[PDB]
Amino acid sequence: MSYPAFDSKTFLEAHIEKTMAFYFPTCIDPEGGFFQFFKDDGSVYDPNTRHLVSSTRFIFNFAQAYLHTNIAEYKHAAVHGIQYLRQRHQSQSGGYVWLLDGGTNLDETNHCYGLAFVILAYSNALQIGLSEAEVWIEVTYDLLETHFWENKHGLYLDEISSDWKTVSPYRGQNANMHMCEALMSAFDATQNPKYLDRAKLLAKNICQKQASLSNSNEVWEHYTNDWQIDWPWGFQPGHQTEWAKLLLMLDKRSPENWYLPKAKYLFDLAYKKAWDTKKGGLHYGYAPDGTVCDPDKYFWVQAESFAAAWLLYKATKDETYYKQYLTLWEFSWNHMIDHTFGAWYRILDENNAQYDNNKSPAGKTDYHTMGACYEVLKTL
Repeated sequence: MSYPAFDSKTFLEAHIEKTMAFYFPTCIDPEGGFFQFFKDDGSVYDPNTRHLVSSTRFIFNFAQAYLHTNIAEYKHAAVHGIQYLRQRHQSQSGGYVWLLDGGTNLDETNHCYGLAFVILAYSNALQIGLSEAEVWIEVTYDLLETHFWENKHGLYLDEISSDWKTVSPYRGQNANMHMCEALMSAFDATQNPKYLDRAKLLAKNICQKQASLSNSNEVWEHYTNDWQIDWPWGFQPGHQTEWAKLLLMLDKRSPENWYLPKAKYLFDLAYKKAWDTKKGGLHYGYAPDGTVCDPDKYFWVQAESFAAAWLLYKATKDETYYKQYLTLWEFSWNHMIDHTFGAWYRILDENNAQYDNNKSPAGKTDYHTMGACYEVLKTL
């Protein structure tokens, strides 16, 4: 054995701990919230600009770490995060500031994607004991119901302007994926079956209905306001495998006989199309053609895929998925993970070369990789 035991509790916990150590305590802004732009070495390289997605995802980080390690200062960092979320990001209209610099808002557009992560963050707040979050979740859900929920399609639209008056013609799978995920987190935290029912409806609508609109029956990213397919461009493997994971997670909460075959199908297809057989890892995107059309290697794709693989292996006992889990971890250990400073590199080229030394710009808190580890951990 020349690799770590990627399927061991010890390894997964060790890796999470080293990733946590890259961000803590550097990301803490004594002024409020978190710094969101980190160099490979840990340096903050932009202390002012903040994005709702990192503001919420860091809440996920510290909350999950507290739930697993029971280290008190992690609960403190999560609460610090919640405070920043509610006092700085949560504006007037109930909507959340998308992007901001100091006391100035840069972008006040309402993104459904953002709202999903706001719900995710409130779930985590609740599970670490902020009793009030149950209400916050409940509030945010209705903001979405009122403004984003599109009952005749069973999906959420993507964005509305800050005034709440101009709706974007754009429809996208992404907001619905993360929305589904968030609502599962909400169901676990609250047991309110409303949320689980919405998660399963989103799952059905994206993975069955919207998927059927494609040749390969894979989930396409971009849709018209009809929710017809609008021809980044191409299929995104990471979202196929991410969906596989979500389906299996739903299949353990509220079973459905198409979940496992669909997860199985999406993963097999995505992995086979996107795995770089010479240098390793999954490419970022391929055409409906199946031609790889963006060969860069992203962290979240590797991570969501090894979570999906692990779940698939537990579900089927097919040793294929175990082996693929090991391949994804091997590639990751050898190329994505900074063994000096901790946490994952964001992106490599074709040849597994870094593009630069920006470990985590806004958006990346290593929510994806720690989350993937956490869910494999539940199965152990």
